Amino acid sequence: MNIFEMLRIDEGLRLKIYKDTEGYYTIGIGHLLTKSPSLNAAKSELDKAIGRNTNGVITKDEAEKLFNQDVDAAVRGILRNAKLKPVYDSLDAVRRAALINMVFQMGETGMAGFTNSLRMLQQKRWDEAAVNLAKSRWYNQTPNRAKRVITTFRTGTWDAYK
Ligand SMILES: [Cl-]
Ligand SMILES: [Cl-]
Repeated sequence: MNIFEMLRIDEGLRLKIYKDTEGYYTIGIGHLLTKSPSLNAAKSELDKAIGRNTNGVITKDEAEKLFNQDVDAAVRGILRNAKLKPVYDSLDAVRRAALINMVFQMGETGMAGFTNSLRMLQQKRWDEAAVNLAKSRWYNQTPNRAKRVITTFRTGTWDAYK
């Protein structure tokens, strides 16, 4: 198990534009195209991303390519973030994957409301952090996925995914 397999499980794979849990146009493995309500706008962002006229549909290869970029971007984003980096550097490899998944899902920006949890994670207070993580809109909206990530942070193993 690794970050890629883990997100592939959490996000699924779809080759035609779809709306995500928040109802925003997405494609591939969780690749957000835009928060705009315009499907047109969404097809335009997609062609721009793929570099071709796609007509709202991509191949598997293209989705994996977006996915690789997106994972990479998330990691770099973390390393560039003053509030996130220290946390990430303090974690073991499994837990680091858990932090990546969250960022990937939510954006660094939404990462700010998790300040207290982050501190607990840095202090290695696993159960406390697990409890604090669950009091969040994130948990209330996508409870099954949230449970898997939280378990991952709580145990430091991939059991929730196996
Ligand atoms: Cl892109
Ligand atoms: Cl879920």
